[PDB]
Amino acid sequence: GNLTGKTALVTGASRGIGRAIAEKLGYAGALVAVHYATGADAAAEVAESIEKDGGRAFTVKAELGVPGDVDVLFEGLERGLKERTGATDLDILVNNAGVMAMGAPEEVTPEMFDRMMAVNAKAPFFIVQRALSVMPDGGRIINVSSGLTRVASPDQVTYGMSKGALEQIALHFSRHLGSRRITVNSVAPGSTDNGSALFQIPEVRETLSQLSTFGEVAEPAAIADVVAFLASEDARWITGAFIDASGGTLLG
Amino acid sequence: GNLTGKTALVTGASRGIGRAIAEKLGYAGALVAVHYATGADAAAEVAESIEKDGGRAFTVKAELGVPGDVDVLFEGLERGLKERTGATDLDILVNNAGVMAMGAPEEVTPEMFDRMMAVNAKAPFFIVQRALSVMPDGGRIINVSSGLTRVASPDQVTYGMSKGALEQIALHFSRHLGSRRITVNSVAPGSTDNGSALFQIPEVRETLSQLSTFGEVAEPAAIADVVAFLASEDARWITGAFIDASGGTLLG
Amino acid sequence: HRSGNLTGKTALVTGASRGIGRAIAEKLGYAGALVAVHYATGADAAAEVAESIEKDGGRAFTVKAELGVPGDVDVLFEGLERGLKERTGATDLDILVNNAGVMAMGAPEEVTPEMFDRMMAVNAKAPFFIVQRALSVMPDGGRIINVSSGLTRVASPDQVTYGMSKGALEQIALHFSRHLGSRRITVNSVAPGSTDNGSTLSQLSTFGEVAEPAAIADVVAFLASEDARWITGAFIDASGGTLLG
Amino acid sequence: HRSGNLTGKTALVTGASRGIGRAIAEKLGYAGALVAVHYATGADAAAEVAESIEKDGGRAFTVKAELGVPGDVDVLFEGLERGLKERTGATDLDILVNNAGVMAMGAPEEVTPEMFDRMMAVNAKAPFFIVQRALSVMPDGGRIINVSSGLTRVASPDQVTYGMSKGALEQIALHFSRHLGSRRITVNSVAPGSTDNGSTLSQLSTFGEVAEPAAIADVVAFLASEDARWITGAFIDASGGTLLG
Ligand SMILES: NC(=O)c1ccc[n+]([C@@H]2O[C@H](COP(=O)([O-])OP(=O)(O)OC[C@H]3O[C@@H](n4cnc5c(N)ncnc54)[C@H](OP(=O)(O)O)[C@@H]3O)[C@@H](O)[C@H]2O)c1
Ligand SMILES: NC(=O)c1ccc[n+]([C@@H]2O[C@H](COP(=O)([O-])OP(=O)(O)OC[C@H]3O[C@@H](n4cnc5c(N)ncnc54)[C@H](OP(=O)(O)O)[C@@H]3O)[C@@H](O)[C@H]2O)c1
Ligand SMILES: NC(=O)c1ccc[n+]([C@@H]2O[C@H](COP(=O)([O-])OP(=O)(O)OC[C@H]3O[C@@H](n4cnc5c(N)ncnc54)[C@H](OP(=O)(O)O)[C@@H]3O)[C@@H](O)[C@H]2O)c1
Ligand SMILES: NC(=O)c1ccc[n+]([C@@H]2O[C@H](COP(=O)([O-])OP(=O)(O)OC[C@H]3O[C@@H](n4cnc5c(N)ncnc54)[C@H](OP(=O)(O)O)[C@@H]3O)[C@@H](O)[C@H]2O)c1
Ligand SMILES: C[C@]1(O)CC(=O)c2c(cc(O)c3c2C(=O)c2cccc(O)c2C3=O)C1
Ligand SMILES: C[C@]1(O)CC(=O)c2c(cc(O)c3c2C(=O)c2cccc(O)c2C3=O)C1
Ligand SMILES: C[C@]1(O)CC(=O)c2c(cc(O)c3c2C(=O)c2cccc(O)c2C3=O)C1
Ligand SMILES: C[C@]1(O)CC(=O)c2c(cc(O)c3c2C(=O)c2cccc(O)c2C3=O)C1
Repeated sequence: GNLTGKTALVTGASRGIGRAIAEKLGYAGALVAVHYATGADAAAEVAESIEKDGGRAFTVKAELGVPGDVDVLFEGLERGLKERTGATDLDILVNNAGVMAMGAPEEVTPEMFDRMMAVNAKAPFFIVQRALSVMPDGGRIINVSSGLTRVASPDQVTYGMSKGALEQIALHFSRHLGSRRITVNSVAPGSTDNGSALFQIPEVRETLSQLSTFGEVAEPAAIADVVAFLASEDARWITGAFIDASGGTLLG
Repeated sequence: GNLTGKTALVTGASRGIGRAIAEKLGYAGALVAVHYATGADAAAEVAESIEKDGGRAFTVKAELGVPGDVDVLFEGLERGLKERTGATDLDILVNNAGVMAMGAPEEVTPEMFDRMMAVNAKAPFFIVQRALSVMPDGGRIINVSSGLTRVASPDQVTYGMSKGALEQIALHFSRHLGSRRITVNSVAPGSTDNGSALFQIPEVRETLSQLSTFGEVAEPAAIADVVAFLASEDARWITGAFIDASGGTLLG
Repeated sequence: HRSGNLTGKTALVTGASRGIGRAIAEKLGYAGALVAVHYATGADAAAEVAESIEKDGGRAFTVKAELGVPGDVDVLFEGLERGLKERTGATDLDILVNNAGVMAMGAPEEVTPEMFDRMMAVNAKAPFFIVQRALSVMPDGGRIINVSSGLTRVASPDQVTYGMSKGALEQIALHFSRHLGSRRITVNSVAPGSTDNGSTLSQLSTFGEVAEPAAIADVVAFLASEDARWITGAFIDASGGTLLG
Repeated sequence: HRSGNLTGKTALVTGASRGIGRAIAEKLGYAGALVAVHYATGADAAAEVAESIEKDGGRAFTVKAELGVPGDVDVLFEGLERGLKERTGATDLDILVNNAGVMAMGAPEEVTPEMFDRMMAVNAKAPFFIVQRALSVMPDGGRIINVSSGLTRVASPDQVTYGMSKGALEQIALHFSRHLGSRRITVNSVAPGSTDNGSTLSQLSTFGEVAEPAAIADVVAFLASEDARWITGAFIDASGGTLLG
């Protein structure tokens, strides 16, 4: 219970890595806002499983990448935190929600690009901007990046660009927020089983396993344990940092 | 005349670093498309000075960051290259055009963000995408980044994000384009006198000089000489690389 | 006997008599590891640490070895393998923390070949051979952590040899992580910024303080735990935002 | 006498008898620099390079020095400072290229303390002291370039000591660039990928070839020219897209 008394927002917490992060933070004693876009039943399962194991949670619906998305998010977040704790204080922020798309660089449209950049970099920036008014000293901001910012992959170039824009938040905000003692950091998972049918195809799973020096794709729990650490007092002297959680995928 | 027979596009070539790059490429014997948005007289001065010194140039008007911008750009580029050389071949691409904005991270609007990302990352990506159909083997793509991708500066965070998205192009496209022997690279200038009134204020110029290990802001020619090198056969074994041209500003 | 997440594991922390190494030792011991507290000549300090760990219910002992002299690794592992047998009946080493090291300022014009050999001998060479030797006694799931320095990222003319040595050290995490990947040994570098070991520099951290050794120990303890199982070959910045340009 | 952009400058290229160093020498000489072609024991190769440069209208001579043994730097600068006086009447050294180095594969379990000392002695130590000594005879606007390796970026277990040495070398560009900034000496690292020096590896470059020594020389010649005046402290990737993950 090292996060006892703390509050946390995890975006994209209805499934995958975000679900795992939400479960781990919850288990550590934080009140967790489990955020989602359209996965309402899934978000409620994640919220229940935190409570089931002795913690505290609720869900917040906000479709990111459209106008007024952050407003919707923080209206639901701050209301939920008020009614439950008596304040709007947000101690921990995990920008996890993300979209992925594969395709030849030749076939990328401007619509695809805007969507990618809107969800993966723009929303996170404005979520941080909005979080600054309600985040107490000693707060934590963690952005879930991708190892593809260090590994060339033409089929994922626009995704890559969007994550490279995301990583800049940690660098520039950690300087802004130093005297508030708010740490801002990027976690880069490698290929991670997010429970979607793609990781069931044995040939595809073989290929992705090869990329880690461990010979496996990651379980979401493995990323979640790194995020839990960054959220704790134990990671207080880490800020503006790129954390390689790819299982040795970035070895060249 | 080591670029004799080559063709080149420099975006944002009406002034500043782009003007300098255009002048240096021209001098080396390349036909240069001097690109601009609204600086028509300035672009024509740059085109004349290349001709004046014995080279070949024309200007192309394209306002970037709006729909159909790339179409406008490449309709003018390819027509100009056809009428002058008999082909639409583009040997060299310099994504230079850029917008800069300073302000507290708290005061950034979504409009400001879209503009920043649209001009500084999106346009460059689609310019590259469009350039691939007309670029011969042995071609060159050079993106002008910024040292602020390695130096925290809260007042320039959105600018930073946009350049971090830009740097990803070199990483992912250099893998895509390896077998065509097209090199893709990022140049990061530090603070550079772009001939704008800001570098006239002696207190501001003092501050910016301090940041280089040389104790000076850069002349645009100094960046241009690096770009000329990357454009040549001499830089043929450099691809997917981040070139620090900041005059020792990135030393920590 | 106080139980925690490292209950069952053995650990070697080089240079655990004072400073960062002491904090790492205290921290790993507190998490349940049996901790070999290594030292060159601070036996009194080392015993005080070993005693500190055993008082709070952990388990520890001290090992004497001067590093960067011929025979250094032999003497070190003689004492360690002995202590571990005594206490466990096995030579198994689950956790290796290469923390011991030397620091020296001075104009780069005045650096001598002797000064150079000293720096490399302690800061890079001994760490390599300590790792080489540990492989024979390290079980799968083990942990190797090399305490580097943020000075490999920040230019400091008066500390060029020291930087050189730490840059050589950082390469151990890169190349070994590939080597040990199938044996599940994670190999990482942790880079502290300015830290009050006890002996202007505060202006370097974004926080405007020098670190306390506990702030650094907390990162090392993390890397040593199962929670850090998917981090290997990494450079972990623990400088408190000193590498921000 | 064939004139170019380095007309007026003197240069030292360590290990210029064969391989990358030969290409650098030929290239700097062709650009007008008076080139000291250094070697350990390949005097025939070195003369052939020196002759090659003088035939094409440049200027050169050879210098004998075994590196990584006591006295190495003295012997080196004895020969250089002599050659330069003879030809110019001054000891001025405008350009220093630390290219000489040793390579060795082998299981990391079989690396010996002797093998380690050899690697560091040649690849990092001598380069440091060659730089230290050159400062006394290098005019403002000078150039220092250290030939590193992309192996500092790509994990290779069988080349851990070599990587270590090059990582130590890379630190020279970081710390000296700050030191020399006001004297306008640029200090850079250039990192080749797999290069055919003449003695599967092709699959590493995005181009699917091993480099020719000329491809690397072309980057070094650039760094040595005024065109590279605003690049210092940099790591220059010349691996032909080998560091792409
Ligand atoms: N999976 C990997 O291999 C991998 C590797 C490296 C990094 N990452 C990063 O890790 C993060 C999580 O990805 P994942 O694979 O674990 O999950 P995956 O199933 O996509 O799940 C994505 C989550 O983000 C939410 N989301 C998507 N678009 C949204 C939007 N426009 N507005 C609000 N929420 C939105 C989804 O909510 P709903 O359920 O409501 O649709 C869902 O909870 C992403 O940032 C991804 O880039 C993933
Ligand atoms: N200056 C520095 O200190 C510095 C440092 C590091 C990196 N950089 C980068 O270097 C590049 C050049 O900047 P600078 O300071 O030299 O020039 P600065 O005067 O802004 O000039 C910018 C150029 O980009 C063009 N441009 C701007 N917006 C455009 C748009 N929306 N569509 C088409 N063209 C547009 C401008 O054309 P018009 O004349 O038609 O308006 C102008 O030629 C930028 O990418 C900048 O980020 C600059
Ligand atoms: N201090 C900083 O600001 C800072 C910042 C970044 C990184 N670091 C690194 O953090 C590590 C610990 O730093 P520290 O400041 O805590 O150092 P410290 O206070 O000087 O203590 C160094 C430890 O190393 C041992 N040691 C020194 N030379 C040795 C040798 N030749 N053979 C065996 N042991 C030797 C000492 O043992 P004895 O008690 O017997 O002498 C002592 O336990 C070092 O590697 C240092 O490079 C320090
Ligand atoms: N080859 C690659 O694929 C590759 C890739 C990346 C980086 N590099 C680096 O590129 C540089 C040159 O590589 P290369 O492949 O061209 O090497 P090379 O073919 O083996 O030649 C090495 C040069 O170093 C000299 N040398 C060796 N040991 C010496 C010593 N102890 N003292 C003085 N000189 C010594 C040799 O002189 P003698 O003729 O008298 O023996 C020779 O001129 C090296 O630093 C290497 O690490 C090479
Ligand atoms: C889950 C997925 O559909 C599969 C995938 O292709 C991927 C995706 C997102 C990612 O961030 C990565 C990867 C990835 O492999 C992959 C492989 C190797 C290293 C990586 O960092 C990654 C990724 O970061 C989208
Ligand atoms: C020309 C300007 O109005 C002035 C400026 O603030 C700046 C601008 C753009 C930049 O890319 C940089 C810098 C910069 O200082 C500066 C200072 C120190 C290191 C840098 O890389 C930079 C920049 O890259 C906008
Ligand atoms: C304790 C000390 O005498 C002080 C010091 O100079 C230092 C020392 C060791 C270090 O590892 C660092 C630094 C350091 O400043 C310093 C300043 C700014 C960033 C750093 O990473 C460091 C260091 O890593 C030796
Ligand atoms: C000539 C050689 O015996 C071959 C070799 O193993 C190598 C050698 C020196 C090097 O610097 C490299 C490499 C290298 O592959 C290699 C493979 C992939 C990336 C690299 O940067 C490298 C190297 O830098 C020694």
